[PDB]
Amino acid sequence: LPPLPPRLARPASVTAEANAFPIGLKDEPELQSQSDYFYQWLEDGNIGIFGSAGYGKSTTMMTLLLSFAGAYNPAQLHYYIFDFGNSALLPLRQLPHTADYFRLDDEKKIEKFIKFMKEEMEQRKQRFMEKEVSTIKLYNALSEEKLPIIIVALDNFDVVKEEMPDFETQLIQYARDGQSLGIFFIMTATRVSGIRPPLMNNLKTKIVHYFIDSSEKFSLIGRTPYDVDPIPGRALIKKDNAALTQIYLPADGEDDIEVLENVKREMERLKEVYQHIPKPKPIPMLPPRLSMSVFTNTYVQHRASGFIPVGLDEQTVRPVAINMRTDPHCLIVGQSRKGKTNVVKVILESLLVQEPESIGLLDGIDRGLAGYANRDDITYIEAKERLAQWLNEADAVLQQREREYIQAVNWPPVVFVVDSLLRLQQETDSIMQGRIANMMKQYSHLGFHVFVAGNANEFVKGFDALTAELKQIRQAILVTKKSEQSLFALPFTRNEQEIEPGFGYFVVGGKDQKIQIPKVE
Ligand SMILES: Nc1ncnc2c1ncn2[C@@H]1O[C@H](COP(=O)(O)OP(=O)(O)OP(=O)(O)O)[C@@H](O)[C@H]1O
Ligand SMILES: Nc1ncnc2c1ncn2[C@@H]1O[C@H](COP(=O)(O)OP(=O)(O)OP(=O)(O)O)[C@@H](O)[C@H]1O
Ligand SMILES: [Mg+2]
Repeated sequence: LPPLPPRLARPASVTAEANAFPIGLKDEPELQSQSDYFYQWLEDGNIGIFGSAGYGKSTTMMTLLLSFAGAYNPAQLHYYIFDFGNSALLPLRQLPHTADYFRLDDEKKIEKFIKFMKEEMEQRKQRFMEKEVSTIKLYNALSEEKLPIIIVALDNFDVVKEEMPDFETQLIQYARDGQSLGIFFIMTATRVSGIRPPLMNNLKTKIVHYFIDSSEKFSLIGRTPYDVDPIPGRALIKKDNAALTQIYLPADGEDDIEVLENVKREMERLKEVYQHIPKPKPIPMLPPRLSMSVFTNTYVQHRASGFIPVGLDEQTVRPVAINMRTDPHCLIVGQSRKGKTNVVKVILESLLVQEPESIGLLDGIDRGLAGYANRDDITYIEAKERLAQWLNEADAVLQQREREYIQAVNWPPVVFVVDSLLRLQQETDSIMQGRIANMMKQYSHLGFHVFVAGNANEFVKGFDALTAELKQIRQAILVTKKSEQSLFALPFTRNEQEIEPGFGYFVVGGKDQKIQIPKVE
């Protein structure tokens, strides 16, 4: 009955850790008056915002998230924003509470969010079982280290309804089994046609703005005595009953820009208040680019001997390393212009800092490792007689080590690096290829390591002893598809992506892992 104004600004956030938020001015016919509509924290559950274009769906979302942010710090509240419209939730990306920001085409990013949520819900259910509780409200009441509330904010659900099936199933899980774990879901939507019942029924609070066709309103909420006028912000908010309400604006302002300017100021203020509070981490993602300098410093946390860091795990964004103690040898398998020489550089850079006794470097055709020559540990090999000298010199040391081993108790690395296997078998005979193969099965435990790079066909072409010995090596770095090499039997599909310089596969023990290889320069 009482006339509702067209524009109202929300009250100032003046209650730390509030349990109720004024989101709009509602008509209360039972009193024939007006008062704030208070959304109950946790209890009122997930929020579904509906209405036609231009009637305040995204505006309501902004008022909610900014209100919650004023009461809780980024350690208590985490935002995951899915902006599947026209960047309506883009400003909120600067909120300290915003853990990550997702877009409609962020396919890799979204799939990793799903992985995180599945694990996070698992961990939370396991933390509850220890405290013998079933609610985060109970857990955070009996715990020293409290769990942060997670909110999945999704704008424009219309694109999920059709274009993204696998992602919708997860959203249904979040809405159905999320409240108890501390995970809540707020979403806007225009067309309510294909919103499944297990999602709609888990949207306890429904904020329904004006619809051009009254049919959609009847689908969301039941029959009502009152209807909403075509006024932006005007809505029927149903939880138990529908209350005619004018939703509050995100901030003060006589027009849109003035409001948006004040919103930006408020977010700067929250940034000042919560400055001493740690902000949530984003979903573990691989960097756009990766240099050896960056990889060595900010990623390699542990620099232990006998371990060779070769790249970043795609899934965990953590460095995978070669265990020289359990896998003394390694193959660099790849294709034309894929990253073979660069991987060799990574191994060499990982060496030279572990105090090797000697490093025999047999460069390839292009001479792309001539810069590593003349170093105080590297024996750059060009000629055939020079190679024979290094092998026989390595033979002497490894033989004495065998005599030092028999004498005393149960080694600094003696390393033989081959940038090109094709070039090796082009400047040597099948007899010397047997000598190298012999040293591998005789001195492997005495600190002798080999690293041979080359294209996939180079490892399967030969019938010689060296080829036979190399195809028994279980550890490898693949700068090629798993479906384009005959050395290792690895699971794959036709839909596996193509490899490009900067990526590859870390292979050991019959298992593999997509890795990001740093660029050495
Ligand atoms: N609670 C409100 N009070 C006053 N005006 C509002 C309110 N909500 C929205 N408006 C007005 O409506 C305009 C657009 O609203 P909004 O973009 O939030 O609707 P929408 O449904 O999210 O739009 P679309 O979905 O078509 O992108 C704003 O410029 C604003 O002036
Ligand atoms: N890890 C990497 N990240 C980014 N770019 C790379 C990486 N590795 C190689 N490249 C680029 O690939 C190009 C070819 O170098 P690369 O050593 O990878 O080829 P290759 O494996 O030696 O091929 P071939 O042995 O057939 O000559 C170089 O210009 C280099 O810039
Ligand atoms: Mg090369």
